[PDB]
Amino acid sequence: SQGIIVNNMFYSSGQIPLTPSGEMVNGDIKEQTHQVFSNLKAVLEEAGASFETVVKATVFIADMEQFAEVNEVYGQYFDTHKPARFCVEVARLPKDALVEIEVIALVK
Amino acid sequence: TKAVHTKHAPAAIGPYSQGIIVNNMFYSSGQIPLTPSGEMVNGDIKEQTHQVFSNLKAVLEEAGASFETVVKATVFIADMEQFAEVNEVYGQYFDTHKPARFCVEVARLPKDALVEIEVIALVK
Amino acid sequence: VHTKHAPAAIGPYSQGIIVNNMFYSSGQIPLTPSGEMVNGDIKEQTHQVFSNLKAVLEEAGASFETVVKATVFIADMEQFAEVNEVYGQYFDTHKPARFCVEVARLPKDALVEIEVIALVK
Amino acid sequence: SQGIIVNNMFYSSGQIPLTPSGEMVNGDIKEQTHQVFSNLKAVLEEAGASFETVVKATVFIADMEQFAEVNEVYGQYFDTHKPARFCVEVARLPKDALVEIEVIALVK
Ligand SMILES: [Cl-]
Ligand SMILES: [Cl-]
Ligand SMILES: [Cl-]
Ligand SMILES: [Cl-]
Ligand SMILES: [Cl-]
Ligand SMILES: [Cl-]
Ligand SMILES: [Cl-]
Ligand SMILES: [Cl-]
Ligand SMILES: [Cl-]
Ligand SMILES: [Cl-]
Ligand SMILES: [Mg+2]
Ligand SMILES: [Mg+2]
Ligand SMILES: [Mg+2]
Ligand SMILES: [Zn+2]
Ligand SMILES: [Zn+2]
Ligand SMILES: [Zn+2]
Repeated sequence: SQGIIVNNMFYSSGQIPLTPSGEMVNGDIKEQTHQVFSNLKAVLEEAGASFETVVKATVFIADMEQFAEVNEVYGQYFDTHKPARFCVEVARLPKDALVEIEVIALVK
Repeated sequence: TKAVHTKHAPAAIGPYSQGIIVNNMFYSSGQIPLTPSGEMVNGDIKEQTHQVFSNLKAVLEEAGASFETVVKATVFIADMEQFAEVNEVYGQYFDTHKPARFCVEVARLPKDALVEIEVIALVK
Repeated sequence: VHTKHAPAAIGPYSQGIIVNNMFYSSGQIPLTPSGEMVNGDIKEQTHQVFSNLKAVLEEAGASFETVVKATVFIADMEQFAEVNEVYGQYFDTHKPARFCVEVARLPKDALVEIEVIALVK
Repeated sequence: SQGIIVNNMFYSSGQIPLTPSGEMVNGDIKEQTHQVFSNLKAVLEEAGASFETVVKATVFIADMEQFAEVNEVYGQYFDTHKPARFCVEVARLPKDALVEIEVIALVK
């Protein structure tokens, strides 16, 4: 699975910049972040949630200096409701991933 | 053009408003935009953020830490749309060093306060 | 069953915030109705904290059963076990999905402080 | 490979109940938890840290009812030293994994 639902709340696993072919997406951190968001969109919908019901997002990043660029993409998908809480953490990510995002969302 | 913000003098450090040191790590209390005379600093969210950073610097130094040793910052904010402005000030104190973790939360803050920040830092 | 404590009268700035469907409490401390800190061991303080939590949850249209996260602040991590004995009396059949404990500088005479996140029904 | 070191802090990846041969340990959540701690010990050691310099632990489990049993074991390795921050949270773990722990420790 791609997460767990407990007590009306979906706790996703981390979504990475993976395309449906199994390759890491081509391009810069923005391109990767867009793919992370396509992957989140699908797991959120599957769970009965959406970008508008995310209460917390956690951004795992290879380099904290790249956060401004991730955040530009983040704001396009969370353009109706910015999550009330977010965290950003430097982490060791899978090979060629520059960004990974997990979310906590209310299930309607 | 080079841009500087004039550094604010810090609030007086109270005995329960500083923080605690455990196992070489300093865990600050949340610092709010109070000036040396105990009132909220004048001005917008950026001015309030500058005051918070001044107050942080004071408590970090008292604890034997500094901005360079901050490994986590949590920003408590009245309104998430004001994050961009807070982060503009954040980047002036955490310029050459960015803490490895940071979090932002919408929160209920004391009257007139638009921002509060707490830090975790390594005691050298 | 422990004697219920009388909740403090909590001011507008100490009763937290609702953002969309979620209530985010401020940290509740062992304050009594008379404005003084509980005089008693950490378990009595924790019971006080829980009655203050009960009051702020109910005013927000939430309850202990809708708490999805709790964070306990304590001066000494050695005291966690006793706080947790009390925690389990209020969070008995329902256990919040996330739970943290942190060492912190607390207000004068407070041995424990608790914040919660809860769904507004 | 596993985790990362930033500014004197080691941030481990989540350690699961796998033996050195890659097999999921036999037995209850307590036995699994002991294996997670052997695994944690190895990665802390590699990073130049120890249980004594762990400043935060996060425990992942499938159901929060499992916590008291995990914590009995946690208290054996974190006895005279108790990490200053401790979180527990529900998550989707790997097939057959009942428990997963990640730590943050000071690198002396
Ligand atoms: Cl873009
Ligand atoms: Cl400065
Ligand atoms: Cl850092
Ligand atoms: Cl400025
Ligand atoms: Cl953290
Ligand atoms: Cl829950
Ligand atoms: Cl009791
Ligand atoms: Cl060890
Ligand atoms: Cl510690
Ligand atoms: Cl055992
Ligand atoms: Mg939209
Ligand atoms: Mg908090
Ligand atoms: Mg984590
Ligand atoms: Zn694209
Ligand atoms: Zn100023
Ligand atoms: Zn009592």
